[PDB]
Amino acid sequence: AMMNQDIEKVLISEEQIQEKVLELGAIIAEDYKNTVPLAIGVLKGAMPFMADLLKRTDTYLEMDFMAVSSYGHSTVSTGEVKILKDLDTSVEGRDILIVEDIIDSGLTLSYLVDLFKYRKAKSVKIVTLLDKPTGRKVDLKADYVGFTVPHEFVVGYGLDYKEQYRNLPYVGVLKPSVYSN
Amino acid sequence: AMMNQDIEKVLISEEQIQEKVLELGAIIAEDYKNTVPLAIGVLKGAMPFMADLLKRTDTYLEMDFMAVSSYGHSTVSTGEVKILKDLDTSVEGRDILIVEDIIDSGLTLSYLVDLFKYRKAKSVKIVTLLDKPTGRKVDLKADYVGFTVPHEFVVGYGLDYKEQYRNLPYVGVLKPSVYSN
Amino acid sequence: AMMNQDIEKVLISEEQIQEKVLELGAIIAEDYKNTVPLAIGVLKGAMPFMADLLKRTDTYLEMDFMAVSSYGHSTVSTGEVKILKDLDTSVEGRDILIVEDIIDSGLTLSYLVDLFKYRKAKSVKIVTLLDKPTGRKVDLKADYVGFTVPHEFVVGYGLDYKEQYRNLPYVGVLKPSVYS
Amino acid sequence: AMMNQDIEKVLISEEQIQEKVLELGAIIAEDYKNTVPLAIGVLKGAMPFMADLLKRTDTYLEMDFMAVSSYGHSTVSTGEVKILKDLDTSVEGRDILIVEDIIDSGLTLSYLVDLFKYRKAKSVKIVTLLDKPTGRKVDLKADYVGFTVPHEFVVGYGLDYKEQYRNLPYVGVLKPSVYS
Repeated sequence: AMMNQDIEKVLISEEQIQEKVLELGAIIAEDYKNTVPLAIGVLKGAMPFMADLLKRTDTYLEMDFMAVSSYGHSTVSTGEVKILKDLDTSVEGRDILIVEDIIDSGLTLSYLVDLFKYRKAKSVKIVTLLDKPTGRKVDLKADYVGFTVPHEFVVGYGLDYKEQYRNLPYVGVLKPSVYSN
Repeated sequence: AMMNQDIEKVLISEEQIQEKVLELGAIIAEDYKNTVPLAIGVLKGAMPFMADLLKRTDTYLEMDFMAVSSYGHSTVSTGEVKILKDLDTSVEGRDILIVEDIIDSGLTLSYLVDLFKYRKAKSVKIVTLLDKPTGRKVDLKADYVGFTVPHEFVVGYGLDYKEQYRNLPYVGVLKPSVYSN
Repeated sequence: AMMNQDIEKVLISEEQIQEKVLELGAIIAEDYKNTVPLAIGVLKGAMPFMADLLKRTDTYLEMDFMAVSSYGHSTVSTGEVKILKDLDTSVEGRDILIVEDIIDSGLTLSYLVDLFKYRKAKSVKIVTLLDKPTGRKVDLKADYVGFTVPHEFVVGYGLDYKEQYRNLPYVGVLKPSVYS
Repeated sequence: AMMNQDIEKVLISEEQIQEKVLELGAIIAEDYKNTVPLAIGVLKGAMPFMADLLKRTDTYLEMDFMAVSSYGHSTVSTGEVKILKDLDTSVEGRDILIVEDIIDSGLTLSYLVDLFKYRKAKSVKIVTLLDKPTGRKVDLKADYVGFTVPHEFVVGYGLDYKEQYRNLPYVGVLKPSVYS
């Protein structure tokens, strides 16, 4: 109730998230019943969603994580990013499931998707909590989507504003007074 | 593919975890009243606990993550580990909170604690879900402890056996038959 | 105990190496006269050759380095490796010159070449000091080659055996008694 | 358009460097004859000096490298840096020799030195080609030094301006027109 002061609107409630997580986890568990997928999230934003989704995914799976950084101009036009932490294990022959917080332009995510394909993954799919198709600067459709949202000015449940608000249990929109700081 | 069938005992149930998470989160929010701490998790095991704990910690805070790997013999004796992913931001002058899944020998965690102190952190504290004090090979006491356990043969809620079972919503103990595989 | 006592014979002497780096540097300086290329070395073995080669290439260029680790089976069969140190700058649109100590199997090197192509490099070329065509496990030809050699268990000038001998100023054949 | 056009003066010729490098190699070879040291370079500037120095050090040794990034304020005030590539092996008990191109403020080098001590290195020593001891922002004395130099804006032999000039075989003073 302390950080809710700064939230103008609760876009996706905790109750909604946990309901959708249960639905998606069961779907994913059924689709991957015949393989042991490698579920990977990109730090930092996807961590809260990845924790909830996977522990409601009742099937055998492995986890891993990547960390990336922007190259600046090149990242905004092509999605190319600097690998700060590569996967612990090889991608070849694995069924990859990328767990993402939001897809807006989709440039960086497309860059990583096709990188894993270059590394000869058996398959690559995406489950994203939020989808903003309005902002696509490349053709990328997620295979599982939690909620479609109109804009990217969202915080909470992993999403930050200047590294804060990631620890909200829901997705919200900040009061404009926050952007003045 | 219900994973419960491999579990011999639910050591710490999901209900217990969420109960303890609410307790700790409120204690931590009060203790870090007058600062913006940097909450740090070491991949991979602390990810589910860090997600739950921080979203029940009603205060301003920043998140970050580290990745480390064993050097072999040296890691088992001194706790020295290879840094694969360093913190995104500097440690100097920050109040560091390390979120851990379990403390057993405590060597690697003690190595990281005194590394942050070498990097001139203002303070360094530890919250761990599980504590196995009978395994200490070094003097190290966590400042926040979820539960005390007798041994380290546990899986679930981030903890793995051969990279599996991290996605259980609870902490359990495997049937011996799975050790035979 | 000295390192030369472990060398059976010299394959390429220091003098011959410096003659070759002088030749290669002049060619590279000519081919890259109208661009600022990104000369990339993969640690650790390419470091001695990359140092000597580039200070004999009288032209504007920039350096960078990558560090990688093996994934085990995938690395030995497809060349896929774990990136520990990615380039400090974006590959898009750059003329990449990979500086290599030796091309034997060529798997990992080919993986990195087509990785830079996936990252939309303007061009990707390789200069290697040594070339063992007999070792290939993938089709890969260097653009600049110092020496083509038959199979010998060589060390020196960046090439190691168990992390030692990299600091020899020449390339020598290791005594079989060392690597039984 | 050639690089020497941008050089106002040659501060340390290639001949001078190699004579001193030869001299440093023999001292280090003697001092470390009874141990296998871990020679560490921090990318990228130390690479040309490290290559020449180590191939003039006739003794058994291993090489490794570290890659670091600046954190901004903390780096220029305490030397704390972001580890991108850590060492490939444990520091505990090793005799560490850090090969450096130049020590000016010494902040980051001092941070890494005491990091290796915290990691229980048996010994940590430094060999630098150049030393500006008047630029120190921390008490740091190099164990081996090539040339002691006043305050100049130098490039070459690993030292860059905006990632260029690293491949000069000599150390030169950059024309003021260039960097302005």
